Amino acid sequence: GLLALGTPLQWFESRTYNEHIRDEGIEQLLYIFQAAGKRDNDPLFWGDELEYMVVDFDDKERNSMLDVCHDKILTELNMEDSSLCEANDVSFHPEYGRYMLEATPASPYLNYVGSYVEVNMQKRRAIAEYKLSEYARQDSKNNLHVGSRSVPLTLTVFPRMGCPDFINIKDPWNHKNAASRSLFLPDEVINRHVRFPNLTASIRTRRGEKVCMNVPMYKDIATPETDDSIYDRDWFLPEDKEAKLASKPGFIYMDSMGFGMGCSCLQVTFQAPNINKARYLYDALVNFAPIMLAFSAAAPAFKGWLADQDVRWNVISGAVDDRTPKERGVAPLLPKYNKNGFGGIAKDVQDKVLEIPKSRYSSVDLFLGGSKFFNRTYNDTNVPINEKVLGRLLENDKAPLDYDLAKHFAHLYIRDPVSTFEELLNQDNKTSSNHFENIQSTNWQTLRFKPPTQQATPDKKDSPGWRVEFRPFEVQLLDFENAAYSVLIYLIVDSILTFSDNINAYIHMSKVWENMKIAHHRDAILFEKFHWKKSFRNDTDVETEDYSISEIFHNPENGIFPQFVTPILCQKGFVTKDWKELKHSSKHERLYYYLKLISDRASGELPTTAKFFRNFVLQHPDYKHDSKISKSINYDLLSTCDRLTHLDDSKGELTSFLGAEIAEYVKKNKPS
Ligand SMILES: N[C@@H](CCC(=O)N[C@@H](CS)C(=O)NCC(=O)O)C(=O)O
Repeated sequence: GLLALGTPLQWFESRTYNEHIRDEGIEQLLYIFQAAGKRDNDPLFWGDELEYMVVDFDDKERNSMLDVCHDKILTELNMEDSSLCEANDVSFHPEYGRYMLEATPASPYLNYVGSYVEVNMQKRRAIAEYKLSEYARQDSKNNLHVGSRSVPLTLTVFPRMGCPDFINIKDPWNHKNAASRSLFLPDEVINRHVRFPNLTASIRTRRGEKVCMNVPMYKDIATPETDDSIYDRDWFLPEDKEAKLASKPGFIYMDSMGFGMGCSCLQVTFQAPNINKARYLYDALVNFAPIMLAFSAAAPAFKGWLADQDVRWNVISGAVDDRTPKERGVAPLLPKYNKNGFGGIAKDVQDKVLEIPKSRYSSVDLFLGGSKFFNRTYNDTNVPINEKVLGRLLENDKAPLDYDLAKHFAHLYIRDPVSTFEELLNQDNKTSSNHFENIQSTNWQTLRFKPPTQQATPDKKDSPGWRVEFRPFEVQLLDFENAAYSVLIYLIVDSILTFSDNINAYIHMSKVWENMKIAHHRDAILFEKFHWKKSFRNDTDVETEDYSISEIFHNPENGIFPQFVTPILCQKGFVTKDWKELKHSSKHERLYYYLKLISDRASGELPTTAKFFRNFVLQHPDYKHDSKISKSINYDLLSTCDRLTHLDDSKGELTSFLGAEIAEYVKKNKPS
């Protein structure tokens, strides 16, 4: 569906409600516990979300741009084409990008659904393409977008974001971009739902400096010493003068929310049998996140530069980092504007400000605990909390919480609201969870623990229960890939839920955070090592050693395959002892190829999308050995991507990306 309409409050106007919003949200959370805390036997309903970028291929000029003009597609698919969607069990939603689409199945899958995930993804893609060709026909007859061809591509990152000629709008700088005030992204990159410009404005104002994300540059033989795309400008104060102080030699400089939230990923949500199992699951997935981040890398470039990392994560992390310099333990870049480092924080609350170590978009901070292997000492990192929120979740007449669970909520609640409508200031806290969602939904982490609504009382069997979202996977080009990774997480989750008495996955959170930095490094999948529990079938044992991705997927003692995937496939009867027996299964041949794709990438036999893009740029005739992605490199790159997305081996590129065996396999067999 669409986000329903409202008037956003600008930050200066909204900040005087921070405490009102937090208070009432907590009350709502208490009502939700009171009402749904006792749900049980909830079934394993689950679903993926994909995010797409509509690219306008201008073949005559050899230029691929983001198409910021067919954005009505999201309204049409939710009005007069909504019946197309439902008949097809798909659903479409807006995302940050004006050029982005988000789409999910219309109903959750129930337990194992084989190839249906891929089938449902393809339908999402076909309905998008269909709508695009309808616009192409209308456009033609009104002489609009001549020589343009729009295609939706599931790219993690647009390699030419905020570079010249990257959006299909003539002369986008002939007016100002008051929302982001970016040097590089005109505000037309932003979806027109008021929420998105608003979040963009509030975070910038609250911070009192532009968001800033410095990404190490790939260091090739002729690479400039600095990011020579930086220029000086005079539209905005303090912002146009920040760049020279915020940038750093040998780093791509990014300065706007759309560089981050203008990226795409694959997200998967699961419903646990009840809250306790949801905690158990969420805790167990914590260290899988850095690992699947590295394993799925798809983002080797930003703002036109080959980067020295392969994932989006830290970029999205900085793109919505509302921490004032005081909050980050640092001097403002421009002290006469950012007054004492408190940016836009109210004068009457500066005394209560905290040094906070991590962006509101960052890895899980705390295990929730509550299961037999948990021990509070595994939460061994710096996690500031809202003491007031802790107190009240601890001591209240609706649903008093255990201290570990109270601490998680208390940590999420150290942030202010960054987007609030005036209509909605006063809600009925027994029926509404909108204020809790304000803060829940703007703490973006590697997982999300999702309480349900106050309507989900245990007798409502069909309501959503307690859920866990697995958020780190970079999105891939092919529906085949994205289905594989969706099923991978599915099997891992099912393994975790079926074997809960036996699987102890606890490790010290600090190792996980370290894992999150390693997962960024260029070619991490191919040689880096990550702290990984040495055994799972083992009460009290929280020892790790350092293992490559290959070992992490394949070690008998503690690998993803022999300890998660294979065991659940045995017990469901898909195989008698090994995941590879599936090559010969009648019912399950496709599951073998998903797993083989996963196994082969985890061991370096086949390349990540990030790798394949890095190679392509490096081996391009026009590449100038300087790390720059030209209009023309970007065009062929995305043309390749387009063919790949479509299983088109006419140039041997699918065979080069997937290898012969999988390439033939997917060309010769549609999902059913
Ligand atoms: N594109 C993001 C995931 C999607 C996301 O976090 N979207 C933001 C956009 S502001 C959001 O909060 N979406 C839900 C909403 O806007 O209500 C990623 O790769 O992590």
